[PDB]
Amino acid sequence: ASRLYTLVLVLQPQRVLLGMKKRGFGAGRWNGFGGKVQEGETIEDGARRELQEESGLTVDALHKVGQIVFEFVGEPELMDVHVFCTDSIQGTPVESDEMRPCWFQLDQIPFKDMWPDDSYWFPLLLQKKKFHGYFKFQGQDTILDYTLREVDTV
Ligand SMILES: Nc1nccc(-c2ccccc2)n1
Repeated sequence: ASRLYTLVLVLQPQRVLLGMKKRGFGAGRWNGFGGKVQEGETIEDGARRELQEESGLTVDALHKVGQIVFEFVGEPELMDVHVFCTDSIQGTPVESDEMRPCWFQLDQIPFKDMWPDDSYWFPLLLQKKKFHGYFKFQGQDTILDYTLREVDTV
């Protein structure tokens, strides 16, 4: 019992784009752009669609970088998050009622204001490593247990 989600990081040589979510699940945290995958849509097509919806940016080629499964204790459905990166975008990041994008220098990534799992796998993303992860949360702040391993094929 898992549900597909996407997460996209626009990662350029000296900066990364994050978005501050204004409402719903994850509100108040910086994160990549993503969401649920639709019926009849490929995971990558869903990732591209969500990037546009939430940031205003058009991506063509997305690179698979990771898969992270999230368990929230007391919730039956696991979240199967497919993580992608891109360095080539078109458009200017757009702030909306749902999302405030901002560029960050790589030495200023706002980990204290991100989901806590990001502190484990974001350093792999920055060094161009691919990974498979599993994080068991209690609520939205506490990691009870986790696994995270580098892989050659996502
Ligand atoms: N970084 C991070 N950590 C935990 C959960 C998520 C998430 C990703 C896609 C959709 C909803 C939540 N992202």
